[PDB]
Amino acid sequence: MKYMITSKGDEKSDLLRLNMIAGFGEYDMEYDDVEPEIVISIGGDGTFLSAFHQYEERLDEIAFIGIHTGHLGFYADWRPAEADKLVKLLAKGEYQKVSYPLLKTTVKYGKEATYLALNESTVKSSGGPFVVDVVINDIHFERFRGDGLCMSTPSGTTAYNKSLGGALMHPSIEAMQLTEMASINNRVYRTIGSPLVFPKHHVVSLQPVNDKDFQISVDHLSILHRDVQEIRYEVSAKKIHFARFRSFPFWRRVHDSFIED
Amino acid sequence: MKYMITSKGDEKSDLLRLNMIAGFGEYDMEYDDVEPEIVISIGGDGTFLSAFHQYEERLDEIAFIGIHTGHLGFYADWRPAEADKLVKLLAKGEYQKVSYPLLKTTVKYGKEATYLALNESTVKSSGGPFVVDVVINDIHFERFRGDGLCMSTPSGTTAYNKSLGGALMHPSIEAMQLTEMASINNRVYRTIGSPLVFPKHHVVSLQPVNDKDFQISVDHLSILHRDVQEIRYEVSAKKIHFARFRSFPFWRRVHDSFIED
Amino acid sequence: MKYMITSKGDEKSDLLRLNMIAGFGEYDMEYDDVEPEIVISIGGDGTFLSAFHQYEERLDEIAFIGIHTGHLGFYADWRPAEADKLVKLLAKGEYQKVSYPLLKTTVKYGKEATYLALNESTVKSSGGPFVVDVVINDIHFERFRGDGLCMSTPSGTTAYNKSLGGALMHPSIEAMQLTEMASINNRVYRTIGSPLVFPKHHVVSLQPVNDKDFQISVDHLSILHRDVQEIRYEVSAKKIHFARFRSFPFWRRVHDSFIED
Amino acid sequence: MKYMITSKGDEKSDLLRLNMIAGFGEYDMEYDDVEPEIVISIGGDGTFLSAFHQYEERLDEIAFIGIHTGHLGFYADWRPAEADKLVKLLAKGEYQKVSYPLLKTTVKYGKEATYLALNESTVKSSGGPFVVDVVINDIHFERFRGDGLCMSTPSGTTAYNKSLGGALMHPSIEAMQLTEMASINNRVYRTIGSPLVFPKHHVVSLQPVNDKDFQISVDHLSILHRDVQEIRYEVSAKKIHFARFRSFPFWRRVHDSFIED
Ligand SMILES: C#CCCCn1c(Br)nc2c(N)ncnc21
Ligand SMILES: C#CCCCn1c(Br)nc2c(N)ncnc21
Ligand SMILES: C#CCCCn1c(Br)nc2c(N)ncnc21
Ligand SMILES: C#CCCCn1c(Br)nc2c(N)ncnc21
Repeated sequence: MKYMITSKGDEKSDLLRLNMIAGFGEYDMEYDDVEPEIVISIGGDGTFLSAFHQYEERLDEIAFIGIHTGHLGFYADWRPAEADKLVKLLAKGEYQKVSYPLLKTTVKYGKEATYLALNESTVKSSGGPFVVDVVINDIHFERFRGDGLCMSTPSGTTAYNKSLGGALMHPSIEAMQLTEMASINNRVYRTIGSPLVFPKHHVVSLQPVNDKDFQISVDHLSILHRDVQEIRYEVSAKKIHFARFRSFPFWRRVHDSFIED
Repeated sequence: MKYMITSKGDEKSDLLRLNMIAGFGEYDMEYDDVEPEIVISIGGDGTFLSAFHQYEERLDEIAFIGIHTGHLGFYADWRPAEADKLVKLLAKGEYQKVSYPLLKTTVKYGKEATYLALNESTVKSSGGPFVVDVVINDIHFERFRGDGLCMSTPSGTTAYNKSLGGALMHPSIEAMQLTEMASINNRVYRTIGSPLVFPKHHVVSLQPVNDKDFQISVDHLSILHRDVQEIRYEVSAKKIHFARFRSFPFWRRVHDSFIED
Repeated sequence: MKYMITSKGDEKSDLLRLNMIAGFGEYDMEYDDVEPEIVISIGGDGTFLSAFHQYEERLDEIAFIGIHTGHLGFYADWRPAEADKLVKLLAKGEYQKVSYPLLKTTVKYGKEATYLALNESTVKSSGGPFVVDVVINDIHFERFRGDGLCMSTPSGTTAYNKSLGGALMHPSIEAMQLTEMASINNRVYRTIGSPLVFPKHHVVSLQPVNDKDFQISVDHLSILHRDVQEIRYEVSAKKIHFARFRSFPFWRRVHDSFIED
Repeated sequence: MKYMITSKGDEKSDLLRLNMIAGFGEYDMEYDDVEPEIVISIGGDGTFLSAFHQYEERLDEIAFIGIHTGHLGFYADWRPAEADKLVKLLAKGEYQKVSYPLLKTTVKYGKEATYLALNESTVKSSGGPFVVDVVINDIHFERFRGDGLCMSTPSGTTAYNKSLGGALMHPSIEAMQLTEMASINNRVYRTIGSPLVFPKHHVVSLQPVNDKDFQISVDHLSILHRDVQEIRYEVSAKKIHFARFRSFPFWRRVHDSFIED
């Protein structure tokens, strides 16, 4: 079928890409980076993230694969020494697919802008103090003062979510997790402190109190949005699909990355 | 139908219990504490927990209700001023039920003992050092040294789980969460640190390294088990069912208990 | 003697300032905001911080006093209802002085810039990743990857230091405390995680690895420094002196602000 | 002078001890374990702790030395390959001494019992709930509910203190640090959460609310004390003295143990 390969652009990744294309030429496989059904990422998790966002249009028509030419990654989880075996079973088709949930971020102005995130989306202030009211399913939950907030996908919990004390979540759980960044807690102000895990269809809304300008990140991308009226988080109806050629459990992936490998 | 009422045993709880029984006498309602289908708890969450464990036999035949005569609780979430309205709609039946997941704990010796937990189950050492190997779905994940571990139900995440830095989890998520107690982390030993959230059918197994005696707690109950070979945690196939007479969202319950009420 | 009064600029603070000046006119007291020996701050801790930095020149010639017209502050710790009693004992002189330590921050380029901080000084990246090597007393201690670092004075430990998990430190301890912001810890990278408390004469040096542009804050002030070669932290030889008219222990001040008042 | 050597009792430690005694026989050195002025510990930090408590009587008459036959320790910080060079410079005398602060723990009943701790002292409940009022310098600071509390010496901050989120403190700072274990924080109850660092002469007193039986630990030793009226912590007037034969900075010791070695 159709396929494309993105590369980190260093020496080993470009050469591994050319070898897989050459190997792909020995099968009923066509290179098309416009409407591929198999996107192969070569490099790191950042290379995978760029591949994911490049094709966020046709998510339900693509199965992704990540190859790590550096250290092990949670998305680029196949060693380069596995490329030739990868080439063959991709071309013979008839492989299993696994799907991970995604996080929808809606930004509303005084207009609307929506975004899809594979790792997480964060909100910080444009320089001054960051104060927002946190509204869960239309109920006002808390007034947050601090550096910012982070809403994470399940598979995103091993990234920035982990650095803020959030929990690690198996990606088969359709959920999103919200964590705090350096929150102020005293006798006047109060935050929950604990990370919060939300199921499907629960809507978390951030609403400004004074400053209406926020630095909003979605995975690697980060833009200052002006005159923001609301930020809305919820588990996405869309999922990312992976090609599954071997058993590599999420908890083993977590172990190899943090305990020992 | 059949029903029973348990009470904390102070003055207000006993008197509120006698008033509800008297109010119940005005309907087609029979007091039976052997095979009730409605268990009403009056007191605190601890009173509710005792009620839950008293009838862990016929869980799929009981709808629980908690009334708090003290501060608000996550299970005893109906004010005493609501007892008379509670009496009427319980007797007229035709109410909605909601179900929360439970945590199964299997203890194996050199024999087997299983337990059901509504909040959490914890493991500590019998005095000396606590060292266990943590095995997730037969894969060895880590060797834990510290004070102990805690596996929490979703609704249990607001209790002991919360005090250890775990995340708060909406009880509609069929999951369990494992947290660490004062873990040793150095150049020799390594723990994940982060709390871990497990879905249904994932089995977490604790296995001793040297000391085979552990203090194991299940909700309020705590017993020293001797010559333990394995502790096994997994989300239970059984659920606890609540009678639902009004909208009281879990996040509002969390807000009222920790932010302000 | 000479004195000046700074005000937050709202209605109550300006009026309380004019009342104290009028009360001061009944004594041997001269208003001079160029070479005062008593600086009175009216407003919040932020008002006090501006007063401190306005006169960082003649620190060993000034005794500061803070009055809070809002909530209680750690520097503005005298209620407005105490202004008239404040006026009298300030003019009669013969009061006790107490001194708190300060933090010296040296910035070196490819030139040198030094700063004094009453609360803390923080370092973040100019947008990209923040990576620095941490050098303690010329010994390379760690390579830090994360959002940033924070070095706090003793009295500064109740501010930003507290929000990052640092310890609260009695201001009679001549020390500085370094805390981490959302550090990445895996199998490749390693940080201490724990906050570190440094005594007098211990020099902590931050050195860039790739990006040489950092956003450096000193109390309220925050500037992007370009082509930074080194950031150097150490306990200052200068101290800030307070006028002491009553017993108000630091731990009571901490209690009133965080537990209950 | 007089000296003694304690050993962990395995094969290498006993043999290294006999070699040092034999090496000591070639100098003006006498083995006396009753009134030694040089106590040499061979094994781990636990071996050192037993040596410290064995001679807590004549602390101001002893210089301690620790040799690690296992991994590096914060007190047993000299490799076994250094024993013969150790023997010579110990016998030639004329070495430098360094001193670390200690923590005094006073227990009062309805009688008095005092203890000296090199690492830390902890308080937990005898089984039921642990509730104590925390009194700082006679001022009531907080009512603590949780698993327990831990007061740590400076050098003790790398042990249990570190596992609870406390800060690492250079041992030249005459201080003590108090940390919380799994504290309950809600709308009814309030703890500071943050670790607290206390200077010399600040007295921290724990006072029971209901249960008057506590499990109190002092370094390795742990005893259930009955009918406790008060627990009192303060920096000790006594210090432990080390023999200093080389530069081994505390921060390098911290680095080697937690970052890499
Ligand atoms: C090291 C480093 C920087 C972050 C790498 N990274 C990315 Br990108 N996505 C990640 C993920 N989902 N889980 C863990 N790590 C991730
Ligand atoms: C205050 C106090 C002691 C714990 C009360 N408690 C119990 Br019992 N179950 C609880 C729960 N599920 N969520 C929150 N709190 C809970
Ligand atoms: C509320 C709020 C914002 C921070 C106020 N604040 C300032 Br400014 N200095 C502070 C200090 N030293 N200790 C505690 N709080 C402080
Ligand atoms: C590994 C392990 C168990 C604790 C060892 N240990 C002891 Br004993 N005292 C210690 C200390 N002061 N700093 C760090 N570690 C210490």
